[PDB]
Amino acid sequence: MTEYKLVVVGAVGVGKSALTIQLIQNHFVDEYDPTIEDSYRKQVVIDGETCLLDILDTAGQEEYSAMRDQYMRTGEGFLCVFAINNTKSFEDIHHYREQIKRVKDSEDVPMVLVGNKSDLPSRTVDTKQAQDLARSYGIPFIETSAKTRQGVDDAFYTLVREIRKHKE
Ligand SMILES: CN(C)C(=O)c1cc2cccc(F)c2o1
Repeated sequence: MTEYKLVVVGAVGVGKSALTIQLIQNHFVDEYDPTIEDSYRKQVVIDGETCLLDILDTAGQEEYSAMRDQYMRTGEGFLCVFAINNTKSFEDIHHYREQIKRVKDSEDVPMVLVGNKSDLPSRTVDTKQAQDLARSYGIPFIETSAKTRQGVDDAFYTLVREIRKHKE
């Protein structure tokens, strides 16, 4: 039962903890609440491998400046959660990558690209754009709706896979 450090990254309004609450107790909150530091643990069987998920929710606001390259190193897998509602959240992911790369001390890294708010008719960015960008970094793109839990399960298992494939 291995514990993988899973940390989510994104902006305010995307719903990073939405995926976690949907997995822990399986509940979706309507009233968006800005989270600062929350830890979620649950025993899940990954492809037959019973593991313990040690997920940590990070702040979506750029408050921490000279304090990010501290706990960001302990993070194993990062969840690039963006929203198709606003392209701003899409470009925000880029900054996180640049930061993560310096913290990982390597060019390559096992990560996944997930597009939230896929169930909303407010599509500012298209699938091809996300797929195109994902192909450059060699990361898989999965559509994820936190409103009805669409693609969340798939994305979760795919992420853990990338981590295990990276080592084994
Ligand atoms: C109960 N949890 C989540 C921890 O003690 C932990 C710490 C931590 C730091 C960076 C990234 C992570 F995923 C992390 O998990």
